[PDB]
Amino acid sequence: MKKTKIVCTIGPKTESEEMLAKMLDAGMNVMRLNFSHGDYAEHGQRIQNLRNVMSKTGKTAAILLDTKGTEIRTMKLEGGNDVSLKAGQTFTFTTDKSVIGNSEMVAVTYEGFTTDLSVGNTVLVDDGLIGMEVTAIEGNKVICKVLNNGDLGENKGVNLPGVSIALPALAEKDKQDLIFGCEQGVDFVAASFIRKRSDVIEIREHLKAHGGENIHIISKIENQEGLNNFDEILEASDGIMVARGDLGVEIPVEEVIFAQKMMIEKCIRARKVVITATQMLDSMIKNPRPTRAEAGDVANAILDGTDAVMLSGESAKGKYPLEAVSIMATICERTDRVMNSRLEFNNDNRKLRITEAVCRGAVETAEKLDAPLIVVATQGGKSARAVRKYFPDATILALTTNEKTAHQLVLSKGVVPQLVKEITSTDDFYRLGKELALQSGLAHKGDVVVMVSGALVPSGTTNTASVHVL
Amino acid sequence: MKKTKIVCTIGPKTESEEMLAKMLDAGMNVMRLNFSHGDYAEHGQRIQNLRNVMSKTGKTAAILLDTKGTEIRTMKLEGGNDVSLKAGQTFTFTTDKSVIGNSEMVAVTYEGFTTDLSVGNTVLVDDGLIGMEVTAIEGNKVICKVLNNGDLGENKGVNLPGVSIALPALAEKDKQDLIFGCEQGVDFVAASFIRKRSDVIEIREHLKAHGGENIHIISKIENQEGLNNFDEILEASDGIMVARGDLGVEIPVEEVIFAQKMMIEKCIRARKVVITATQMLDSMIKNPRPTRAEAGDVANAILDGTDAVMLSGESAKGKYPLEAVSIMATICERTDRVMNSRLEFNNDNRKLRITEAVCRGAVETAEKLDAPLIVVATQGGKSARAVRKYFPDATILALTTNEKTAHQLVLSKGVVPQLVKEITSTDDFYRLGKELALQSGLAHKGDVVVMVSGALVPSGTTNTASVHVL
Amino acid sequence: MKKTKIVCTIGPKTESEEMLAKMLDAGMNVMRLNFSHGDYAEHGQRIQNLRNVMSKTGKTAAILLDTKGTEIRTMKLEGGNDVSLKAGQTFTFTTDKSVIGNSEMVAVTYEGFTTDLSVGNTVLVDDGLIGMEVTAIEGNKVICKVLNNGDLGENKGVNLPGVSIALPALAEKDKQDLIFGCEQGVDFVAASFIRKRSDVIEIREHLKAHGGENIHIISKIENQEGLNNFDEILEASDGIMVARGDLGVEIPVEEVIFAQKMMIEKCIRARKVVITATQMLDSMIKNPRPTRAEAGDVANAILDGTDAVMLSGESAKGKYPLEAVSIMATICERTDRVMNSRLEFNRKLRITEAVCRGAVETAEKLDAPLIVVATQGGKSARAVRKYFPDATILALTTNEKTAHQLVLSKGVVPQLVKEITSTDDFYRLGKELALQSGLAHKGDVVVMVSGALVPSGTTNTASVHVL
Amino acid sequence: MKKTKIVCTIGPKTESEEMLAKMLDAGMNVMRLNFSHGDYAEHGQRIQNLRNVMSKTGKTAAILLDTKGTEIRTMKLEGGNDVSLKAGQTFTFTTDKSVIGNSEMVAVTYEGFTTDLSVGNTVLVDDGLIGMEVTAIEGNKVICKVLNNGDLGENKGVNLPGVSIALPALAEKDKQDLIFGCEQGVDFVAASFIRKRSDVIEIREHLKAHGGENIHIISKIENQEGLNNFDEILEASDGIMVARGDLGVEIPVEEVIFAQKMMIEKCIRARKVVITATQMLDSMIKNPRPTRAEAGDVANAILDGTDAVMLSGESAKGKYPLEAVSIMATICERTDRVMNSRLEFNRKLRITEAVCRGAVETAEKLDAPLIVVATQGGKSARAVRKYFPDATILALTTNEKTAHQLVLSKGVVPQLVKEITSTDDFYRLGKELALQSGLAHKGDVVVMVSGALVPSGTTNTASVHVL
Repeated sequence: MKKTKIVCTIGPKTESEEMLAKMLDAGMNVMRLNFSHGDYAEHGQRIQNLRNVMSKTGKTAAILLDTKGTEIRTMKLEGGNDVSLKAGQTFTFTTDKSVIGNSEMVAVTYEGFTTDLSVGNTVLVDDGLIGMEVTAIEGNKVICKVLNNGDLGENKGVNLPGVSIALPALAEKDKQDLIFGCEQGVDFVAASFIRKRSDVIEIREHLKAHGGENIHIISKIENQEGLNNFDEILEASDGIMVARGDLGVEIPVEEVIFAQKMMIEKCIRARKVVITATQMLDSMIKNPRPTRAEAGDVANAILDGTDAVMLSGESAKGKYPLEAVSIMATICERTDRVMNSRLEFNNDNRKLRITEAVCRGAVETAEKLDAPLIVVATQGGKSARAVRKYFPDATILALTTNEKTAHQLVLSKGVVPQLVKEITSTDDFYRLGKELALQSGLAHKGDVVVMVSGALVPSGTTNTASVHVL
Repeated sequence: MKKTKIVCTIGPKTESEEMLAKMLDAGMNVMRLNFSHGDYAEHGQRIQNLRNVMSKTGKTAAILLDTKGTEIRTMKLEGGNDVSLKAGQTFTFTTDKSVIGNSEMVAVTYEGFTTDLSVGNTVLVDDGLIGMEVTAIEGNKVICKVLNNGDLGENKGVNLPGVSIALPALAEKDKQDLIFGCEQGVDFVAASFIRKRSDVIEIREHLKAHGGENIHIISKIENQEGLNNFDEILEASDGIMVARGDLGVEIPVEEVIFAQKMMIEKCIRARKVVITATQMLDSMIKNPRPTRAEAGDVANAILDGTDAVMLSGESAKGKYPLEAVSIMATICERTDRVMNSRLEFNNDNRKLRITEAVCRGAVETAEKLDAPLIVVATQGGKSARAVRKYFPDATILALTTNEKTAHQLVLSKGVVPQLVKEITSTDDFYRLGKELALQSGLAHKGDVVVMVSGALVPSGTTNTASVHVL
Repeated sequence: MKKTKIVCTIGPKTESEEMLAKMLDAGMNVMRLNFSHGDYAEHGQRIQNLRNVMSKTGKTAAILLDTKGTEIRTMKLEGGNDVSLKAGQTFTFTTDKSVIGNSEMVAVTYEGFTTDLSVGNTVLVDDGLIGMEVTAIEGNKVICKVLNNGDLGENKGVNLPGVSIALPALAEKDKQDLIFGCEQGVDFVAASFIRKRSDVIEIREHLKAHGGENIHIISKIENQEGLNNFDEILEASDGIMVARGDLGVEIPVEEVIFAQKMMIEKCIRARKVVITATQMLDSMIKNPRPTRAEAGDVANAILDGTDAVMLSGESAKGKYPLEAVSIMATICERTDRVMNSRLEFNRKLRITEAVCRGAVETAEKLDAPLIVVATQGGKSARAVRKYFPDATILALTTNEKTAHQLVLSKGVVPQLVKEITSTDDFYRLGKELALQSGLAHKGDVVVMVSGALVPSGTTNTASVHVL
Repeated sequence: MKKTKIVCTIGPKTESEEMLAKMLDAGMNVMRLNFSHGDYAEHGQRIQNLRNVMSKTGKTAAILLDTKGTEIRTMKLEGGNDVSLKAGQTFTFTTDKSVIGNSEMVAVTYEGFTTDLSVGNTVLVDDGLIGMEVTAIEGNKVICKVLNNGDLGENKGVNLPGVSIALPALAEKDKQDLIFGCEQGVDFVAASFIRKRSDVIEIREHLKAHGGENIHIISKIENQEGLNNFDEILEASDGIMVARGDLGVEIPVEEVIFAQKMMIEKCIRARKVVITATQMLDSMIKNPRPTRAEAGDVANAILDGTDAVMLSGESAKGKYPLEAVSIMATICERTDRVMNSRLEFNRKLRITEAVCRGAVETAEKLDAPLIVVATQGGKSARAVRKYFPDATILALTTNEKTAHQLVLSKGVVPQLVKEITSTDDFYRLGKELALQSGLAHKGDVVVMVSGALVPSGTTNTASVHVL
């Protein structure tokens, strides 16, 4: 079976209980709700449909709420008509949202546009189709010189590479959506356009105010500012979503693949989930099979070491959602099959030298004894994520009494969570883990299993490794 | 400077001496002539233009002739009009080339169509857009059942995965083109649609009949048959071109990226050049910059270990040839920069244990002494290709008296060839190599260089490694 | 503190309770009783004296009974006088024990002498001083030609290298001595002149028949036959004593140091205790300090990897017994100090080796001063010791015999405990006793090794705790 | 064939040409002349006899001159009679060489005795048999308290461990003996009782002043002061002789074996020859075979990595000189056989070490029986030997002094050649001589190491050839 996990964005074609059951059969592990669209009734109904399928089938899945976030965009044009911009011309942006634009000027949604920019900065419009350079800033207007020919339409994205943008983390709509997430008991929140660590902290404080302290925050890295502040963002987050397509608008095109590899590697070292997203199998919105290029790009993200890959439009609004999940699962299985363990220590936190020494040792022992299974006891999921860091060949069966942890571990590479009533002692954990190893069908009589847990320590440390024959 | 080499297909927009000089400045190393188009006068003029630029500037480059090759294609339709094929319908192919097709039947160019196929085989038309299954074969007709809906146009490619096709290696036009290559003294021949080792042997015998015995044959792997026979094809060839897009028509889409990685790895182990080709920066035929996906795919082929990457339409007929070469060179430099040496022995030929032990040792010694340069003496190029196998950080300065070898080494990763008058002894090689190391500007006073050669042995063995301070 | 263990042969000068207490303070770990001499009353009194000291002081030690065994020796000469043998002369051995010898003939103690020998075999007399070659065998006489000049005295050792000797494993005296060992509850039996596997099995069956099935057998390798059959002897034994001096009589002198190194390495690999013995500090029988050569020889046996070193006459009858133990302990501590772990890796014991090797590797990566093992039969403690950990091994057991036997294993500190009811209870108790032992302090890492939900004989669990 | 080299001290029983030829056949590589005894006529005749044998047979050997050096000794007693010293008594040393000693006072040979000592220092007499402590120093007398009982005889060694002795490096006799060494063109000088770096420099300057600048200096480490200054002594020397017996008198006995191991390892790392000496096979002065202990001690010094082992009285005056060399060669061959290469890696010599280490690694990956080196001063041959190659080193040189000196280096077979005009000529000639040597045959791989377009002192080229 595959180890890499699949996040599927759910929309009208895939929201039914029948479709969700088939999505899970095809390899879906996590349902993404994109709050860029839909009202609370639709999203609530999607949550309920998945939970009904989970209850009926006994399958497990996680729910991830994805925030709309905040960006800069152009606004309206005369008669809604495109205007042709000529390289070398003057063109002006204004913060006055009432102004209707034309070939000479257009309004933007961000009032700080004049504050954050400076003469000489470069302004990008419509996913970097049109580049301009600021030549003057006066009152509510940013005067620019156009660099390349291009056609301007309405409501196009604006990108400011090399500039810090003082946009708040959460709009009012994002705050209400987060409260909805806490009321619904979602497992993850993915935050769009995370630019700096204070953005993550301000989401964390909102969730803690509404009973979501146990919800994991996945920061979406989508622009140059987020990439520059990656290390502080990761430290403050529970995980990362690499949004390759958005990032490629703002950084040099030859850097994008190295930004992805660097972010994935740091997430693995931090024992924090990483999702690779955007431009995965987009061609399958319209086509029943993907391109060679798409399949290769996905497989290379898996070889980079991603925990999970994500479908967006392919599953939300596309014509071939089940085909997209099936082929994605096929790529996952084909690629996972040829990956090896990474038994280097990679330990940077002295406070976790014990956990890392024991978990690394447990994977090395599993591999030398051909153990098909590592059984972990976990309360918060740390021990399972600490084992996964070394990319074991063995499947990780994670036993927990914490329902939230069981759901969240669905996103971690090669982890099979199992909710259990209780574990009263180390010896009881061995007894139960051997029974459930056999019941899971992931191991059989005579197989070696390695069992990992914390003994006479509180949650957050793993200090014990034990080898059993089933 | 980059190490990965760039093959550029030259066409009307890039054939002038002025353009060729700018192509070389931008990072072009090898000129590809695609004999699918153009007459002998055009190709002869392109060869002469490059050689004039080489003589005037003293820059070096190689010339690669790419054969049209042999394939199966459909033919004409009624009124030249597309017909819509419906899944589950009957559809017939005929070998009678005079028949004009319609929604029920079409002719194919291959007379062996009825011989090589069998009931139950799958037939693919137009880069696998329409799939069919053979239901009967009678006389000159292959009767099929259509599997998916699709529109059929005229002159579309036919693919027969899981079938061996008895097509000759060379058409009559290919034979004349090869003779032209020998008369022009081209450095490489790239052979399209190589299916088995006998195809390579039959090209080798044609070249040896026209004074082209020293021309290197690059086999193009473009279909399932060539991939299945890869090992025998490589053994008979001097190098490989991985044509990813063509291969993806016939094998499962999740296998393509592993076919590429496997072929590249085997070429490296065999000390034979490998080119990664097709679907590289195709978007730049129309756009002045490539996509994130394209840049990532190219970089991953370099991290796989390709000697060279190839531009096709981007340089031959596209609107932004110099932009395409520039960004390709930028991706090469960015990616080469972070690759490490591969100091594993990987020696499978007992007849070359000495060459591999000395060359591997020389790279290890270069890396431990921070030598920026490995100077190799070579007659046929083997010693330079044997050093390159270990991906040295150092540049390889390859000294030779053989003009053909000097040109061919332009395609090998990280090799800078230099034609010299003579080398009369090992000590004379050290004297000259130190002078030329300094003259090349690749090393300076006080730098360590490692110098590799064959002493008291004939061509084809490398047995000596020597460490000098400039 | 040293890790290598010291075996001391106890005799008249070292048998008092006062002396035994000082021997233990000086570094004695195991008492050897040499049953070549002394009666049951003397040996019983030495056992009683040591157990009194152990009870009074709470110090621990092991008791090893060393059998006399059987050998071939010449017998009496006319008027007790030496005779000079001339190279090239005829000389005859007879099995008739009544014959009084002379320059032409002497009797031997072994009746099978005529049976086991053949024309052309080599006979060695008096630690190989006189060599001869068999030229004929007739009735009860082995007729020989003398090879080198020498003087023959009375009661000299006879060696037949390259010949198998059909001497029983145990003489009747050895059988009675082993029964005494069982009566006394000794921890080890060292069997002299082990020649082959059947010898070990005969001892194992004899001990089992007299309630000594838990007594460990240390096979003494002293001759060429024992060395040739080493692999099967080790497999049947619980440990080995390398008797270098005796072995040097029968094999080429340049081979002796490699026989020692080979036997030690194989004992380590088998997780079986090995003692290096004979010619250790012999000069200290008469001198208050040893020679340079003796100190180097002892240190090299430790660097070879021996669990223990052994004093013979130096401690049993010598004039400087306490000095000999003190300098031996000093050599042990100086040499143990600079030795490193050996972390290189029976399909039946792949689990035990994987866990114990991993435990030592983890201990060293975390600078753990202590590995705490739970053990019933001592296997788990011996499995950890195989990798020469820097850390001390605190071995917790409820088995009194095991606690004593682990005294001989390198770097092992045994501690008898009332019980261990669960894996978590083992961690609780092991951390308490780690602190109580003074071998580790608050904040130190300890690695704790045990068998969970498996019977004795397998070690499957490793756990890391901060004290 | 063995790789470890054998130094033999030549005396009356081994000085004849007939004996020397048999010594070389038995495995002697280097002749030691001990200038503690004998006059220039005797030593000159031994040199002449060896060079005659070398000329007649074509065998090669090196000549090492060993200086007497300077030490402190007691002097005469009244009537030549021993006196018994009682622990706790007063006992006085005087620098007045005319005083005849008794149970209360004795003279010493060293006039600086009162200068170098201080109240509280320790004085050792007769190989440390009698210890004393300085209680006062007045004029020409050092007043002491005796620590242990002992009998004092005449002319006994005095040791002052933990004190620096201001004895000159060379006595006047040593200076004349070194001039003799220069006259005779000896290959090595071994300097007794080297205490510090200035001693080595004084010898180096003395040899340079008498045409001996090409003579290699082997510093003898025999006491505590020399051992403390070892690093600077090695740096100034061409090699080291580890005199274990003498060193055992002044440092704690458990340290001697580690001083040996440390000095050998540092000599290897410095690419400088090391000799292990004293207490090697001493029992063979009287016996036709050595002891188990002696054989093991010699083998462990070889496993430590010594270039050479040395016979003293065993070859100079003993009753079994040929037997001693034969068994020593047997130990060498048996021990060298099982040793492995050490392929682990001065910024000025990074190139030489990278090429020579690589050459040994390549030789072993291709099963090359032979590494052929071109050398002027011997550095390149010694640089390859540092990695303990399995292959024999055939060292081609035009320097006669170098050819002789390489006889002392482990596993090196030197061969004098007329000339080497180029790198390609070196390969041509080396392949011919590889075949002629009988050390390699048609189809064998050889690795050939040399300096190309660099002066002496750097090795930069490695080349692989099939014979």
